[PDB]
Amino acid sequence: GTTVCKSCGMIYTASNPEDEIQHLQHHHRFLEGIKFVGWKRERVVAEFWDGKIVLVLPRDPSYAIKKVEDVQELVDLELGFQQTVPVCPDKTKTFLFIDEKRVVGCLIAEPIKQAFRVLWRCSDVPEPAICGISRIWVFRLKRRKRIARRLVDTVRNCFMFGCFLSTNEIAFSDPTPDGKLFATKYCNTPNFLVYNF
Ligand SMILES: CC(C)(COP(=O)(O)OP(=O)(O)OC[C@H]1O[C@@H](n2cnc3c(N)ncnc32)[C@H](O)[C@@H]1OP(=O)(O)O)[C@@H](O)C(=O)NCCC(=O)NCCS
Ligand SMILES: [Zn+2]
Repeated sequence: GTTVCKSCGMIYTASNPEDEIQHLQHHHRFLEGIKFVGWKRERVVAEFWDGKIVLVLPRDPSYAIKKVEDVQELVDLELGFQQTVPVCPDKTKTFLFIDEKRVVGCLIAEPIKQAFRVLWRCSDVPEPAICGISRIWVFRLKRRKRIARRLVDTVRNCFMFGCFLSTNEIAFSDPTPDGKLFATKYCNTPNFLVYNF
């Protein structure tokens, strides 16, 4: 693909009439999915020079829940498979990284009671853990800009508000190769915690 759309990330050949119409339609579906405009209430939990993180809590309004689900449909398409869903959808906390009225990062966190050290295989010895990182995604063109690091930072101070969770209290659900490279660095160990492995 000779052309990269800076706004939806699609890679395609602008010279091709098939491609330009298909990009037009992909571009529309994508920007609708990540657009972040007109929430009556935003629970802003962290502010940065290049964006902010908004927290969506259980029993928040329909429009917030729907926005999370729209983003998750795009992540499902990008991954190409159904990642293990949260056990109880009404206990999850969702963190959205917003930049220029767009969702460019999403972290879904769920309560867990145990996790397992990874060696890929993992140990059969359960370790007590508090917070399961059930989903983590950053828009492709915004990667390697610390968005995922800041989302996990924010989970560590918001998931159990009033305490700062250690990297021994968070675990990563069923990590992808990208997730494994991220978690190894974030946790400063190749033997971080996982669940749904
Ligand atoms: C995994 C993911 C969320 C990381 O998001 P990100 O915002 O780019 O990550 P960060 O910028 O916070 O990365 C922090 C460190 O993690 C490491 N890291 C992150 N992503 C990496 C990658 N694709 N390859 C190697 N190292 C990587 C780097 O050490 C990075 O530090 P550096 O940029 O200073 O070198 C992102 O790659 C993604 O969304 N991938 C597609 C969806 C996916 O697979 N999610 C994981 C499911 S477990
Ligand atoms: Zn586009």
